[PDB]
Amino acid sequence: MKKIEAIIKPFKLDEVKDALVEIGIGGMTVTEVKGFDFLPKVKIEVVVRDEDVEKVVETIVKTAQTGRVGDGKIFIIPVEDVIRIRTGERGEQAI
Amino acid sequence: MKKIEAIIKPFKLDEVKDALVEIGIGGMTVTEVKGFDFLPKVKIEVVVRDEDVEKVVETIVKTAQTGRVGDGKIFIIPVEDVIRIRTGERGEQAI
Amino acid sequence: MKKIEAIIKPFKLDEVKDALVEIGIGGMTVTEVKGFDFLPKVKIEVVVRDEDVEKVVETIVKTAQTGRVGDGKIFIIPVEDVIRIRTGERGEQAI
Ligand SMILES: [Cl-]
Repeated sequence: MKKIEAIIKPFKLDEVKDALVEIGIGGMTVTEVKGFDFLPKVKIEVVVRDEDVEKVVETIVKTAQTGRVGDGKIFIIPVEDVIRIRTGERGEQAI
Repeated sequence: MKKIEAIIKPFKLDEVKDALVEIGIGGMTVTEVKGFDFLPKVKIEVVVRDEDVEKVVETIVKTAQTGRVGDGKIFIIPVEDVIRIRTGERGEQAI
Repeated sequence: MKKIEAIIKPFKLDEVKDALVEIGIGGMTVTEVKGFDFLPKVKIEVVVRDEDVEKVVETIVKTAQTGRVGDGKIFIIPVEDVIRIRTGERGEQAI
């Protein structure tokens, strides 16, 4: 599994959220952040199976891109395990 | 060492914070976030020794669980090093 | 590449931001957080080449330190890839 941390322009949040739901993303965590003068940005985090990382990255790039400076970045970070708090399920069962 | 990133329901913050302090957690970073309509959630991050990860995960699951949808998730992420800003101590000495 | 996550005292943000720009950091993501009673802190995230991690860590420690309790911590987390949303560039080209 991998954590995908994407920092995007605020006005792109609805579009990116909808696109991710479209490709099957079950849950996401969003945080208001600032970056670059510090400009407001939005962080989106999802944790997905290894085989689904590329489709997610492609979807975010295509939906969040404007071609202008400050579009943001995406980091792929390893995750050794995920646990669903409601049930105690782990791994594939927790995503 | 491992980073433990837990996303929980807001009203569970005091209970989870107290439980973690109870099991010996020395420090934690909390962020107001949103997730799933975006509902308010709270992110808690702690970095602990490998041998202490399971006890922390169990404590968070037991204290943050309600059995209802949206209880959240916990991600275990590898950390290659930790540095204490005040002293420059690293590793076990920085936790 | 590595993600560097630093949690510092709020009043140190301008100084740390300037120092990082001074040593060549191209972009950073800042989040208002709380930690330890929860006191306000600021999280700074940068992703850099492996050979630049130590210089960044040293710069943050030197600029953010006060010698007093609560100065914060720095976590070094592996990053398997970085993607620049504007162009689709990855790796060294995306930093
Ligand atoms: Cl992370």
